[PDB]
Amino acid sequence: LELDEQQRKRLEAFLTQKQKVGELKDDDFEKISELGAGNGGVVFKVSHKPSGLVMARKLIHLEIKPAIRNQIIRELQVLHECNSPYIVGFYGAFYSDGEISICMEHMDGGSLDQVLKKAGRIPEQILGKVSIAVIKGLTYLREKHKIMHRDVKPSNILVNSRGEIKLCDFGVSGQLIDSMAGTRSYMSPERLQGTHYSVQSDIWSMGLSLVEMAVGRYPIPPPDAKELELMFGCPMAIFELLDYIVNEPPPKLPSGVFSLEFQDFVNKCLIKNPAERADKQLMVHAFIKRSDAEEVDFAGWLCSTIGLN
Ligand SMILES: O=c1[nH]ccc2cc(O[C@H]3CCNC3)c(Cl)cc12
Repeated sequence: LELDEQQRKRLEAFLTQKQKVGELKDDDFEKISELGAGNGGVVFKVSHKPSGLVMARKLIHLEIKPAIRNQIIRELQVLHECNSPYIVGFYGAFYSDGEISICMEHMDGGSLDQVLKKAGRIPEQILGKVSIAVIKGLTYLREKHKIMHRDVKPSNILVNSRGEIKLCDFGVSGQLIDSMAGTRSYMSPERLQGTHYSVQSDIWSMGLSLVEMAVGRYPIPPPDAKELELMFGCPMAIFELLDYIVNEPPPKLPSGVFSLEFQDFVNKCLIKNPAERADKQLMVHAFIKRSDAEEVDFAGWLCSTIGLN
């Protein structure tokens, strides 16, 4: 988890800005626009009027007694300790007139589910950079805070015009989840069977997210030989889909379109047995080592694709 000079400096400049804000209050915010929704909430792009800082404000509507909300706010304080170039910045949390507010760093490229809608499909070299950021974010959360994400999916991966890729919406408050109490289509087979689940279930979710972004479609059930012929040249109810994840072979990338290293990488993420599934091993996988040495202009690709500007 060692940082380069540029990463260390950006992290230092975020904390210095954060120290100037102080106590977050409802009336100190002006709504600019809506960014997205949401695991039981809506996210707005806001102006924090006293400090002049543009933030992303997540609003969760919850009607509960003062007892429960005071514990939720104290449980969200753990987010002030998460400082990584792969984890979205956190400003603070508060409660006001029936709703919890989570204030965080604004990512101007939005989430990868929105980038995927625009782009159609994301190239392999760009997915290499996304894979590194997700592995490094998951490593940080586990090593420094003994927590796992539990909800890896394209909508929980944020991107910006500086070429940064960061994870958001990892559950840290037990009381907040209980009071509420999202899709289960990215959950590993062992999680859907209520069995033994570790950080291995997040690796499955990553592999699944990568296949979806590479092909430009949620990958279950697999596309037919004619669907792939349309795409590259070369309905299912949620309960049926969850049964398919548990009982059928895992999805895979089509061949002769992606490199064998990218194919091998997603196959190792998507092995149904959590013990056979790769863990440290992903960081030294051929696809990851090749992608780390590649000089990919992610910010450039992103700005051109979504029209950022
Ligand atoms: O700029 C952001 N910073 C922090 C958080 C955040 C969350 C966002 O969308 C939620 C709603 C859908 N999935 C994640 C979106 Cl679209 C943007 C941000």
